[PDB]
Amino acid sequence: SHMANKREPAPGWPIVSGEYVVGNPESCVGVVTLGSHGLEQACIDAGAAIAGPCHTENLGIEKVVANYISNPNIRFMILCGSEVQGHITGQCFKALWENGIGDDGGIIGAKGAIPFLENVNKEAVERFRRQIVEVVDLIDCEDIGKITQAIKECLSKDPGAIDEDPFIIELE
Repeated sequence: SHMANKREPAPGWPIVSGEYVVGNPESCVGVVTLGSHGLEQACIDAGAAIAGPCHTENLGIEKVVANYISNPNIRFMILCGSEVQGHITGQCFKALWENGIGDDGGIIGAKGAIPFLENVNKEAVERFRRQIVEVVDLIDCEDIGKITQAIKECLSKDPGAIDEDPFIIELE
């Protein structure tokens, strides 16, 4: 029963190049599709701000964190698609949000092979953790019908942008 407040993303958003499709930049929902193919367009059509795969539990996670915190409008992350064996990227991303990172850049509680953030610092991680108000765990789910329902549920709960400027973290 509300009109959610909105902010301008960083100029050029998404600034970090990668494998994703861009949607409505004022959408409050981002979607990570892990190891699956073919889910991205449907997520954008459902209303996502951005949707794309995430293969590695280091660089992959950094590019997602960097492109979400440069857009204050994004308040939800949906994790869906097949888990990556060895990388276990979905579990690593959940652990980042739940626990943060160590002094060494290691994701606390992560089960993947190389869960280290070399470029994304403690301040950027804490911005990610207060900007994203909820992580929706649909890990290993490839039902586009369920995933789109999750997207619309988030959109109906839009709490508006975080009241901070875009956060710019430089990657490699």
